[PDB]
Amino acid sequence: EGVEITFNVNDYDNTLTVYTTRPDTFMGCTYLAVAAGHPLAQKAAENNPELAAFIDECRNTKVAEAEMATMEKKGVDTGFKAVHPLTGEEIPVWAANFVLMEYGTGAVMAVPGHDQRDYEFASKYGLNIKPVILAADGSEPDLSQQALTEKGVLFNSGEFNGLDHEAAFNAIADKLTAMGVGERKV
Repeated sequence: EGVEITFNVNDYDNTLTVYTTRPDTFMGCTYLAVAAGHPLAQKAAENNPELAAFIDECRNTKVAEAEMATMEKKGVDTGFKAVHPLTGEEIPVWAANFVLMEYGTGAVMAVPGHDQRDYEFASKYGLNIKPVILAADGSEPDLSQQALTEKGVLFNSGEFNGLDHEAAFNAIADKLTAMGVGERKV
């Protein structure tokens, strides 16, 4: 089971939609990443020559999902800001080479504290790494070297603090659904 989540973007006529099987980590989302070929990336390329160059480079490189663990991850800040719907804070939207258009929306929500691929991209570009899952012994996670991917009790997640994995999964999915910006997928 998973959740589709929709974000509004400042100064942009459309929304961004993301799919996640880890909605329990949602309060740790610190940026969004879109494919080189995403409409928002092309829109931003109009007033950004670095992005234009990045997009052309990605055009040549066909990256396969399964070969990505091995590939050099690359991205460019689009300068667009998405609003995190539960937090109300602006987060940057990056174009990245590892996000594809073929399967899915061409946009991902990044949680570098709790997703290893996200951790590596955020470390490389100096993006925020925000912890929202406690280590299994109940301590703050050690994020100094890598992401903590184990399901656990939430902290630093406002109203969802103290909830275990299944409770948090459901509570955040329900919150987003009631707000009209989330949809559970079978």
